[PDB]
Amino acid sequence: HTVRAAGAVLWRDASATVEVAVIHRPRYDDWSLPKGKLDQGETEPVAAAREIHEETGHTAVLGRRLGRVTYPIPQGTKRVWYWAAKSTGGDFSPNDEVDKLVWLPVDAAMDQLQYPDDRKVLRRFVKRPVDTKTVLVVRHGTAGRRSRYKGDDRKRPLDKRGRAQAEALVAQLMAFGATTLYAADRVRCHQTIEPLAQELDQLIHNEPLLTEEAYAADHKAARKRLLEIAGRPGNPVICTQGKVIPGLIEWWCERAKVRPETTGNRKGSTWVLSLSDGELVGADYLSPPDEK
Ligand SMILES: Nc1nc2c([nH]c(=O)n2[C@H]2C[C@H](O)[C@@H](COP(=O)(O)OP(=O)(O)OP(=O)(O)O)O2)c(=O)[nH]1
Ligand SMILES: [Mg+2]
Repeated sequence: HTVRAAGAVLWRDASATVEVAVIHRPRYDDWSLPKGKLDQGETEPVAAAREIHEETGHTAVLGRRLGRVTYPIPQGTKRVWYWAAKSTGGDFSPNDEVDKLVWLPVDAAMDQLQYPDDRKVLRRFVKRPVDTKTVLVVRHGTAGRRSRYKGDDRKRPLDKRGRAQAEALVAQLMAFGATTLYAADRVRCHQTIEPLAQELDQLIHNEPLLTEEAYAADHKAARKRLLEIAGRPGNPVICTQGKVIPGLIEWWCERAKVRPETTGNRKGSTWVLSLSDGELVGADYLSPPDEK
């Protein structure tokens, strides 16, 4: 009864001079935003990136989440999550669903879009900056129980499910154009982004200030380190622990007056922090890749 989809406001810098992509589908003779249904096991961001490529022929990097829409379809209810997405390459070619694509300034695109829920999404897009950089704060994957581990608990490794979460995070974090890697000084934090390190061929920088013990004793040192990592070129992944993340996220959202639409703290979850000129403009919580 409820069909789950994901899509994007794909934009390009025409010089940044923002134009957004609007696609035409012969089946309905309509103009809309690229989007499609989630495949089995696929997360919303991974589906959004795939649909951009399938419907527009562009590669893109997702940025800020633009909320969700719900509308009735003959089958019941369509529910779609949307992202801002910056084109990074490729080109349009016609496909089974799409015969035309136009690139328009936002005011012209608003007039071209015929569905109310697409115009609501485009309004969300123009409300805040879209040429953003992204900090990806990841809680390490499942690693069994402290109680049932003999050895230094710092060496406690991911369990099978956690190793699978770590593999599933590669497509999720590459959808946001991850480029640099940071982990708290715990094996289970490093192992979570080990698969991404191999995909990027990139080293993980160890972070002694971002462990639970270090955070609990010196919040301020951890906040300063987060802002320093965030200031460096690239889109950093920071993998840390359950008693660290809520504190850091809540502190930054209060300071920037940013209200997260979703929240949680599960093992394997990701916070997508969107920055524009050093200011937080979005804080998007993504469930673990193996959970709804
Ligand atoms: N794309 C889109 N279609 C909408 C919106 N509002 C609305 O009533 N519709 C209509 C168009 C169709 O009559 C119907 C189903 O269209 P759809 O695009 O959601 O579904 P679909 O299965 O054809 O396509 P897709 O999810 O595979 O991309 O819903 C909207 O905001 N966007
Ligand atoms: Mg589609």
